[PDB]
Amino acid sequence: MKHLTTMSELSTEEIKDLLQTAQELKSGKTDNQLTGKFAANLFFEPSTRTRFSFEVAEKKLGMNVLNLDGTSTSVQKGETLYDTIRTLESIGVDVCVIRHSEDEYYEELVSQVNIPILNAGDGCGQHPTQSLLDLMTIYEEFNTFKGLTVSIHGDIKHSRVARSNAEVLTRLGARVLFSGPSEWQDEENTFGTYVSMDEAVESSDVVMLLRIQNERHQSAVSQEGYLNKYGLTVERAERMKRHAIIMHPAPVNRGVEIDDSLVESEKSRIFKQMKNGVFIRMAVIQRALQT
Amino acid sequence: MKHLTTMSELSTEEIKDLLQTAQELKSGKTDNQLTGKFAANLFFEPSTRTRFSFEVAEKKLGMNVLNLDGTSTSVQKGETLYDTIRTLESIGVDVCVIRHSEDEYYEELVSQVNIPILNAGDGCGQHPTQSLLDLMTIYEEFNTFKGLTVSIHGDIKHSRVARSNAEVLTRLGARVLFSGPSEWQDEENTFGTYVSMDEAVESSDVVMLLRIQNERHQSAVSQEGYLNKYGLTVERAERMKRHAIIMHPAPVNRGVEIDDSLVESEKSRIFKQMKNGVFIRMAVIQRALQT
Amino acid sequence: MKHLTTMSELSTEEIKDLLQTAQELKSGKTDNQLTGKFAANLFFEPSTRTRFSFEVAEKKLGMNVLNLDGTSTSVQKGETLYDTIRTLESIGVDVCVIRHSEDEYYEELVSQVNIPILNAGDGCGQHPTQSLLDLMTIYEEFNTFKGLTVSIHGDIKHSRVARSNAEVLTRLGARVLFSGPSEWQDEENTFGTYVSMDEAVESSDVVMLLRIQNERHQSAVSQEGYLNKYGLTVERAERMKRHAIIMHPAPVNRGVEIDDSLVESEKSRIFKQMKNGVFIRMAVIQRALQT
Repeated sequence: MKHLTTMSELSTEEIKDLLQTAQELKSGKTDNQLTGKFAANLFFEPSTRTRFSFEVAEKKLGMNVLNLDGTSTSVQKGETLYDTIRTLESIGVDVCVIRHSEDEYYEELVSQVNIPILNAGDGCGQHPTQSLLDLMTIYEEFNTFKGLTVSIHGDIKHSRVARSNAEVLTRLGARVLFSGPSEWQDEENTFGTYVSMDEAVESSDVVMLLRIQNERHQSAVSQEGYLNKYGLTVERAERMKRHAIIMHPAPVNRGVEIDDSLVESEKSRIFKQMKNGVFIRMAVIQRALQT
Repeated sequence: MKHLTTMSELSTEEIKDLLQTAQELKSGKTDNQLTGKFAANLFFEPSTRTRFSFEVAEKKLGMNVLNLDGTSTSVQKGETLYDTIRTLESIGVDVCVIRHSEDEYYEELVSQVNIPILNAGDGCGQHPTQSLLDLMTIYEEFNTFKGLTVSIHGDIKHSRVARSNAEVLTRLGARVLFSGPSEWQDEENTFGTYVSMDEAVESSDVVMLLRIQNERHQSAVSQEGYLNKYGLTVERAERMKRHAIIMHPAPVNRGVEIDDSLVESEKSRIFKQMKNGVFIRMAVIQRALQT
Repeated sequence: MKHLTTMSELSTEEIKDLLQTAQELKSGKTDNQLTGKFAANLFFEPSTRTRFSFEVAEKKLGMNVLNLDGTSTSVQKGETLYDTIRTLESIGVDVCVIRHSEDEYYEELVSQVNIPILNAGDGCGQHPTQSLLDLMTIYEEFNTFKGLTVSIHGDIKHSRVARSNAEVLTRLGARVLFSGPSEWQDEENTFGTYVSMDEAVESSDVVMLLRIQNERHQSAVSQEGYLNKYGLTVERAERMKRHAIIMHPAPVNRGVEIDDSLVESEKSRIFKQMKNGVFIRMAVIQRALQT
């Protein structure tokens, strides 16, 4: 069954097929194979990009959509996630998109249900459709992953994005760098080399920024000086390679991880990422429901 | 007009016709007679099965759907329910599905409004689509209601399900039994015979469990020892008749009214009920909008 | 791309064109020009009827619909409104309908974004589609605005819709009267003559009632004696001219601004206004997306 839980479960060939399908859908390719099928979006945590790009994708595929907010009344408390899924199966749901607070809620659940589950974030674990759309954006820019340097910046240890991305990029032939407060690094990582932002900006083909959370940083790391100290300043961006790009999964904390003036600057692909996410999610749903 | 408020307002022939229509829909029958019509789902109290079951039903009928989720301060400006419905009529709504907190909210309403109202639960009063889907499940199993013994267990006094069900089952020719804490029984119910669970499991063709609320009373009756004391234990289930079934309107409080292992055991029809609910609700909507 | 922010930004010719388009759509004129396009309803603040009316309009135009409300979106993060809209643009939204608490949220936003924004209500209280549907209702009745006497009743000082209506009615050639507690009157107002309700009912072609808020009432006027003292009583309504009409934006506080028996009386157009709202909103959306 074609669940999508983690990037680790996709081969580099599967990944490349998904990017190619997404690119074709972006170019206007459409079919009616999924018309009238039902998708349920179960979001137990807040989301703007992922939730609504999934909805657009479902509707562009001609699907009927059920939306469940799990932190609300439309999901019984204590009443198991397994039962919720089985309930949805019973009423005719063909695929479920889930964002849940628990790391790896998927493992056990996925083996016991009978419709494909698409992980919309089990942070701080995995965010596979976010990795796919980042890869798609990088692939559109350079037409290969081999020999690229991609640097990822911020709280690496707690990032589902940074985690989905570093290992898969290296599997695809890229060199990965990390930067940020040393205390937010996992200095047991095999997939990236820790450097300073000032070094990373000059050697990277892709400068990937993470959101510096206001609501979670239980640290000795001030947001007020973050940009100057660690973030992508205008001066640092000016030292980027000619053909390099800036990426950020959003929402962007303007003036913290990045200078406000750079979010929509020439080298930025931040909003292009969001465009691509819809087509990636269409491809992933098609993979889930194909026979 | 073809409202659906209470099982009492349906003749036994109307009930059998609805079940048959639903069975035909379940089998794959379909038409486009309601395509593009508008349904409004007004759930002023929480719901998972009923609400999403109706939404699937509506969408399978080709209808556009307006959802009003929660007593959220959408229409909370003191507007009468009558004005809310007349408002929906004015904007083009063809049918309203309503779950409300007030018992018999529908009585005054149904003679006053101009579009059909489908009751999705009115306090602890009635829940007619639940009864209908229950009946459909029972009929599929036995191909008759005559001479069946159906036992219903839990807080009979405060149950909209037990109320819809007990009376209609006797009208259809079945015998009804009740079990549960004596404090939760109708002092004077004329439709059922109070017995112990241990007796009921051996004499029933249908064992119907209700949800035991940890909401409200774990004080009137403790939940920790409920299963052993009153509930469908594995030992009790092993004493059920060979052809008997276990039913439950859900959500299930696993380990309280029923042993966790029984929810999807061989005699359980709990998830089949949920399958059937969609087709019952399609049939009810078609009856509402017929001609 | 045509935004809708305030009535004062529309020319009288633009207003007349919108009313004319809406009248044509009300008559059944339809086309497929917007089928499949995406509308996003961002109701950061609650509303019963405006959101539902927009959603019916969108769906009657064949559009796909995304519903947001700030709660379960990454909006509740630090994400700016601009970023939210740009995000929606990127995932393929063609038009946004926004009800938002910030004073003139639109003014900054509309110079910045690349898709049309339709103001469904801002911090200041500007509500152009309400004004448009009121005008449409009036125009259907009399086929002109020129020389009409329109009276508006209640807390004029704190109703920005009353004040925008007065201003636009005056631009359209009508004469505007106000009545209500003298302390709720706007002395500065140059678009209205203050009179008693007892006078206004006899000289008005249109009697426009405002909801009297049990709410607010910092300095309270009593609600219990309000109808007799200031409101549209049966005896007052019976002195209206034969062709005159009663209007109210809803929800109606029955027994306060108006006698309960008058809401659906012969001269009342209250529910007709709500019918008209759908077609006005279809027309405004077609204006927004016309090529």
